[PDB]
Amino acid sequence: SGDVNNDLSKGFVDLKVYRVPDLSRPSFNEVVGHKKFDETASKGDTFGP
Repeated sequence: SGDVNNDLSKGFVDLKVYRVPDLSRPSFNEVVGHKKFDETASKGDTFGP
């Protein structure tokens, strides 16, 4: 979305990534509605260990 803002018929794909702190695995309700997706990911971003 940070590419196009002048045309309302271009379509886009926005990826907001939340990095789980440890190697833990929150299931779905410990993340969605509770955690905040502030970091932005895109095509090329290298992810953690």
